[PDB]
Amino acid sequence: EILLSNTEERVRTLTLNRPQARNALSAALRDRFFGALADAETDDDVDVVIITGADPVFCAGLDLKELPDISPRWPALTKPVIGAINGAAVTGGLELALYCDILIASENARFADTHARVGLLPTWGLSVRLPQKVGIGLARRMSLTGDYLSAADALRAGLVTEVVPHDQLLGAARAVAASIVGNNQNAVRALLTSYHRIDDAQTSAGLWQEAMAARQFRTSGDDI
Amino acid sequence: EILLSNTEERVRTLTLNRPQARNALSAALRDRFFGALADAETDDDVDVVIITGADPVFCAGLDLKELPDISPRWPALTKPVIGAINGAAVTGGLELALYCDILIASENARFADTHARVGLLPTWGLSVRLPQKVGIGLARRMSLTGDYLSAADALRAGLVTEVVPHDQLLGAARAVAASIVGNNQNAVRALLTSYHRIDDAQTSAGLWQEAMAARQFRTSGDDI
Amino acid sequence: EILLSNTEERVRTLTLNRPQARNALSAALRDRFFGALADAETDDDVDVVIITGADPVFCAGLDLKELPDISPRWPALTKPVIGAINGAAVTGGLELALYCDILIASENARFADTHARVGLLPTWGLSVRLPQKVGIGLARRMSLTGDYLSAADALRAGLVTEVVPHDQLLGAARAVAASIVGNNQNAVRALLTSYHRIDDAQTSAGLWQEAMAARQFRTSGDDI
Amino acid sequence: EILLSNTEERVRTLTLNRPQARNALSAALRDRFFGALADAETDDDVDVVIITGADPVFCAGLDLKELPDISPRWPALTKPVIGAINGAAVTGGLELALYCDILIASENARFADTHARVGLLPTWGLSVRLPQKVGIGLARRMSLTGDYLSAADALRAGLVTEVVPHDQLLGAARAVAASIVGNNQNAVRALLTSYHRIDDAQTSAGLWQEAMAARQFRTSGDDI
Amino acid sequence: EILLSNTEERVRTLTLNRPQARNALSAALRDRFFGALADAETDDDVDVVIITGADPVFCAGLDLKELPDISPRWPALTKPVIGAINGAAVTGGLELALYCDILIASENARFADTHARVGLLPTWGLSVRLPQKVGIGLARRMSLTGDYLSAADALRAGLVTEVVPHDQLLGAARAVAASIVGNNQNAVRALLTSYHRIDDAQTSAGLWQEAMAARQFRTSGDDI
Amino acid sequence: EILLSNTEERVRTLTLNRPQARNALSAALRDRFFGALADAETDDDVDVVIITGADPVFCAGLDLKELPDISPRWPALTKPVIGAINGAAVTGGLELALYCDILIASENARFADTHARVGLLPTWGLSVRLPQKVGIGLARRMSLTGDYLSAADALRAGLVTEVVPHDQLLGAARAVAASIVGNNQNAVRALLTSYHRIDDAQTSAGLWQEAMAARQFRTSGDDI
Ligand SMILES: C[As](C)(=O)[O-]
Ligand SMILES: C[As](C)(=O)[O-]
Ligand SMILES: C[As](C)(=O)[O-]
Ligand SMILES: C[As](C)(=O)[O-]
Ligand SMILES: C[As](C)(=O)[O-]
Ligand SMILES: C[As](C)(=O)[O-]
Ligand SMILES: [Ca+2]
Ligand SMILES: [Ca+2]
Ligand SMILES: [Ca+2]
Ligand SMILES: [Ca+2]
Ligand SMILES: [Ca+2]
Ligand SMILES: [Ca+2]
Ligand SMILES: [Ca+2]
Ligand SMILES: [Ca+2]
Repeated sequence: EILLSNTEERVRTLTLNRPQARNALSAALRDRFFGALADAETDDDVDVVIITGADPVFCAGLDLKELPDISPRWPALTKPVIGAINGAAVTGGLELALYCDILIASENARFADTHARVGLLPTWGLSVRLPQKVGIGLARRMSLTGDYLSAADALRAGLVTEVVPHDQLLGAARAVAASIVGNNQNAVRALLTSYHRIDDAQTSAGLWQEAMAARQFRTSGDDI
Repeated sequence: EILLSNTEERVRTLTLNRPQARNALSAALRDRFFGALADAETDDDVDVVIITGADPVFCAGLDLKELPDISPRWPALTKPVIGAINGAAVTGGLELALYCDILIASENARFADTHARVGLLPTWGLSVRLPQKVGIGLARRMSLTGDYLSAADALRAGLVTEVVPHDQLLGAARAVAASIVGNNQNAVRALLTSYHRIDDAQTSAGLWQEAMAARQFRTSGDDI
Repeated sequence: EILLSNTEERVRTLTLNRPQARNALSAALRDRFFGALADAETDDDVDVVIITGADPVFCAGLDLKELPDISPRWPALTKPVIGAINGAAVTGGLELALYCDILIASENARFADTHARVGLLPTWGLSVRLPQKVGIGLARRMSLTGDYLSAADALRAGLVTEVVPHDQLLGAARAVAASIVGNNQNAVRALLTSYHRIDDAQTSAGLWQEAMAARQFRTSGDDI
Repeated sequence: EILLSNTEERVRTLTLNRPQARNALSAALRDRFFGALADAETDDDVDVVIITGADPVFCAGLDLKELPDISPRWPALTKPVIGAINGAAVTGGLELALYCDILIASENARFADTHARVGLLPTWGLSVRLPQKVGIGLARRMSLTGDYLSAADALRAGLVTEVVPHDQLLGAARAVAASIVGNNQNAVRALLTSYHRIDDAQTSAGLWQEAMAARQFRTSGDDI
Repeated sequence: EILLSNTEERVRTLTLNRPQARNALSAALRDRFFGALADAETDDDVDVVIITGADPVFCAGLDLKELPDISPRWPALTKPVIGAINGAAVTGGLELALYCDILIASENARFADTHARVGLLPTWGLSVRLPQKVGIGLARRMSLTGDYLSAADALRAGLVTEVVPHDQLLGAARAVAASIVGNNQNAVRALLTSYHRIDDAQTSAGLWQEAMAARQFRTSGDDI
Repeated sequence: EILLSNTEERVRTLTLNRPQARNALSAALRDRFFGALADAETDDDVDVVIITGADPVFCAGLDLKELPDISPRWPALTKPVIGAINGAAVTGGLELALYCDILIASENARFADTHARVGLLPTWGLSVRLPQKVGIGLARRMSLTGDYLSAADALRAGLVTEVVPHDQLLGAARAVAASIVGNNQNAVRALLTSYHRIDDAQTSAGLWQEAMAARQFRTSGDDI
């Protein structure tokens, strides 16, 4: 029950479902989520994935209480992942949003990076993909302040493709997924795969640097 | 008559002129267009190029009926190319727009990538330059859906620098070209050349990957 | 008196102060400014730097009258620099703005690149960072025309994070700086340092090309 | 008969067999060779490929008589290709050797790049992979002179891993292939695939530049 | 006693000392070794580090019996590390050798990569640094065969700078370290740091790809 | 007389001629040398350049007595430069050798990097091109020790293509130049230009980092 899954017309929707913990990613939820992404890749009945959260929060981040060296786990996918951001997407949860190919946001969406507030460095690509998707200045402002970015500003900045009234969110994400499903899937997958290969070639160096920064930070922190 | 050309105050305007075929790029029009770009480069009376289409469409893409391994042909230019997008710019036509240094759009402009609809992969840089100029999420949404991007959204996303009423389009493009012509041309050409060299260094890897993806797609398609 | 400095709650504000020369960067002001940035880095009482100009101009650029091979001098910093753009930021002054981590603009702000007007090529990163922060098309339009970009367009394009009424400018910059100061400084500095390392890895090739273009331009200019 | 093929203990040996035309790559031989590489990839009974030529020449290059825009065709492989160089490997034939993962040479081997002699630019990666595998100075010396590199110098320069007496060549290549076959194939293929991905990330930009240089050369040549 | 350490004339020598386990890197030895490298960096009495092993083996690799996700731990150093390779350097031990700035080898030295034999992928940079330091062909031959590279071939290939009689090894390494100590240390450290920054910029993308390949391999292996 | 020049059969030979100062590069000699390279590029009677020194030294480096911020000046050339290394090539002189496309060495040749001995960091590409042309380990050994590399080791390492008896040096360089002159010059220049563009794309980031390291070193040195 901590992860819901639904397959409908070649679209798999994955719903983070720990609303009482604001969909925080416990170890168990991590295992289920990343496992579900991998299963979607290998499932020949799935063309598109939608990820979302049970209201009122998209994902508050990692369950820090429960836990640190937090390795990246988002798998190589050849199928598009649409993030239907229904609420706050914070830190590790902002990183889940940044992994998506396409984002659509409820008016209730908001985005924040609290890594520096809580004294952790990112290891799931925030430091590469946030400046890539909202611009250097805004990424730096977000990360260093830990302030919320509204849905409207996220749209202005290019973080999301659309903002809809809250109750239309999953419909809006399904409509985009249906447009994709209706196109030539050999071409969709080949073109997405290529886009990922073009992007990876540009992000790889950064992701390594991010990893090494996090490691150095953790190690120096063990001067205590 | 399939390509019009006009030189006025050191600005060469090239107009795709097959309006009845929505300015689709036949083999002949390709030869004329790319040939004209090359001639503009070597013509010492030209500082700036404007490309546009006969109404109501900018360019509907390659003439697919007539035709496939479609090699890139846009030449090395040291002079700025302004695209005056007067209508729909689709697929290969969106790639012509993405090659321009600067875009200005009529309110009647719209942009779409139908490669995945029609079962072709891009070979004129769409997969590199679309995410570069409208952002990763929007590029992926466009490519995988094949949906139109409006003139206003194109402006919001950074695809175009300006949107004007339809009848002001060529005037708006000429005004920008005149501002350029009025500056130090040695500096204009040296600075543009450098901008192109800086950009090429970042896009080259991607363009190769795009080419290889297209090739692999074509070859696997010859499992039929 | 040509550079003012003030330290307050772990924020150092540096004010270019030659308003009668529109804060043009003379040799002396360059020495003071870059020297002050370096001192801020080594000063353990400073977490954040704000740069601004005495009204009504942010910085009109280098003092060209007084002067050319103008080497880059902005030092390696591990602390964030917020640019509080109070007025026109032109050419070398636009480059000072482009060096900042975060920009906030008065409604009175405007941005222009007159390098090509005045027959100089950039050597302080404009040709790398302008397309990075406002997009390729707009950067090329700005550089080749030398036209002003308004505060509102700068906000739309992602050049600045915010635009405020003129009298609120320094308050708005101090509020952002205070949010940063209130977070874990070990994390702030480590994350910023990493962001800079990720970015430098992407800009280095471009900056070298910019330098070489400027050099070739200067050398060919000595065919006179 | 223009391409021989043999499968033995999970090793596929492909022999260019037009010895009377010094194994020149006609259109037909190209189709057969590249087709055979692709079939080896998909053949689950093959772990390793050896390529070689019927004596006394490895490959004299493309059949130029018969033919120009010569697109690259070496496919994505996840299996190692050992080149057993039995004689001269010239121009397009040197490029076939440079595509191999591992080279072993007969004492009778020699290598030359005659592209500049014959007025053609490379399109099968010579200009990237020759400096990569023999060093910048030697690559430039080879390409600009068109002089032969001996087997012994090829060994000194790192172009080949070993040089054997002529009659031991295929035995030496089979021994290496047998060592590979005897290791964990899941690991062999995963590690090779990774090596290729690491290398491609470094060569892609170069290969694009090579392609564009060749194109510009061909186009300017059509000023005649 | 599992790691020996000695400081003499501003040179710290670290000796792996589990000769009965062929200096295999247990968890404890890993902690001691990487900890010692970090301490050398911060120790103001040390200019140069020499790493070596108790005879007859340099390092047989990780203690696999004892153990898998084996994260990289070699720290950022601004001081040169000379590897005095006294015997076999295998797999993880070859990676320790590949991390060194400079290698000198006993005649008794040999090098092998058994990752593919033992069904593991590298995570300490072998897949980036082996082709960098011995050339693509030889790296691929080594990795896929798991065959030993002799001291003499290692010298021919550029893996080591020198090969000495066994009893002269540490003297030869101390002589090089003494030459370094005798030069301007501010310059030595600044130049080394720069060399590392130049190299890291080229290896980072590869190291990320290596990490991701290893992860994917481990995850697929958990289909069992 | 400080620079000799000779044109013979489309080969321009430039001889550094301050043998009493071991061909040290004074300001005047720098101006003449770099000026001569530029003139060779524009001279339509020249296909190839040979650089050499009056015996017994190739180039001892910059005239340090006479002088520091030493900017790079080697121009963009589309014609090959062969370095005929007749004696010691030290520091700035090793950098002149590293700029050449092809090197041939007298038995009397030797190479050294004394930057760290004399407390200077390189600004003419040593820190990029030395590891590129002799391998990382040997470059680091050379730079940090300041020890001489013999002609024979230079040949083993790939720094030079050939080593000849002293009296045959210029004949050997002329023979290579004659082979180049005898090939299709349109192809020679196009292929060389491409090789330079492929290489520049890989070295640019490094050269920027080198420049920034040198600058930081000079600036910190002004803590005195
Ligand atoms: C350390 As994390 C998963 O919040 O980037
Ligand atoms: C194959 As096309 C010219 O539409 O990118
Ligand atoms: C030459 As400048 C400091 O205006 O980029
Ligand atoms: C044009 As060719 C196949 O000899 O590189
Ligand atoms: C997994 As390992 C430390 O042998 O590269
Ligand atoms: C500072 As220098 C010309 O010896 O690299
Ligand atoms: Ca299913
Ligand atoms: Ca943007
Ligand atoms: Ca004309
Ligand atoms: Ca203080
Ligand atoms: Ca079979
Ligand atoms: Ca080598
Ligand atoms: Ca001590
Ligand atoms: Ca002449």
